Amino acid sequence: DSLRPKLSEEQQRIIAILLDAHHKTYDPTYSDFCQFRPPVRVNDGSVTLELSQLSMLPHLADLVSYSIQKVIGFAKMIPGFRDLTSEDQIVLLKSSAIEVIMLRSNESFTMDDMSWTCGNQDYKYRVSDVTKAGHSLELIEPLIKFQVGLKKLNLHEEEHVLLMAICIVSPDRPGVQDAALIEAIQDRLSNTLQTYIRCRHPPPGSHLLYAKMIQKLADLRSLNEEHSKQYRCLSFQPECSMKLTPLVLEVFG
Ligand SMILES: C[C@@H]1[C@H](O)C=C(C#CC2=CCC[C@@]3(C)[C@@H]2CC[C@@H]3[C@H](C)CCCC(C)(C)O)C[C@H]1O
Repeated sequence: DSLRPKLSEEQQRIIAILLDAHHKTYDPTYSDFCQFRPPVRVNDGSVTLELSQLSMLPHLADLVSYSIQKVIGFAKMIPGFRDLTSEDQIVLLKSSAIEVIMLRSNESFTMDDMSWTCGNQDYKYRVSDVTKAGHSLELIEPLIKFQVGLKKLNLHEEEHVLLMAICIVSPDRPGVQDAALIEAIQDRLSNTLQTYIRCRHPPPGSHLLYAKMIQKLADLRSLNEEHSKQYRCLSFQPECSMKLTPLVLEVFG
């Protein structure tokens, strides 16, 4: 029964633009990482120790800072986003940043050993690394679950970049002024996504893929609340700010 409308010339364009935006902002070789402050892995096999040292924090904060800059760059090329006021652009970037970083990080995530593999052993990040950056299992374990859940959807790159764009252009972020315009931009991206799935995604029995992706968006909101709680406590550690970057302080402060 269900109709399979073809992608319009405009939806084809939107997909091309977003894939292009991603390829410009996402280096799949991680060749910039040698520019971050080095990773340090003390032995913890302890919350006290990990707060006293924060030995992976300078490195992972440089990584997340770098990632925020790429997301700002990616967001600028989303069809519609530049029609928003600069103020709503900033609201959306700030509230979705850690969610988009979690999403985009799925490209370096691997179920080989459940790590984000960006190298070159030094640039392989495991649960134990995230705890050495002062985060707790209440964030890390659901984060790894989300990464696996996401991997197992086997998204086309078209799906992956549309899902990042939809995450960023969310009319329900606290503090937006033009909700209708944002919802209008998002609706254009969601319709492209829905159409894509039904045309392009084999069998296609899993048009059902759309609801699952939407559910990931909801998972991302809970991860975002938890990160915020833990970043707050991490920020209580004396001289923590030296281990972050101005951009990370602004975005999460
Ligand atoms: C660079 C590419 C992508 O943007 C992200 C990547 C990653 C990763 C990550 C690897 C280890 C866990 C993370 C550091 C990120 C994903 C988000 C994690 C945490 C929750 C952020 C903590 C931030 C703070 C200390 C400030 O609270 C790798 C590449 O896929």
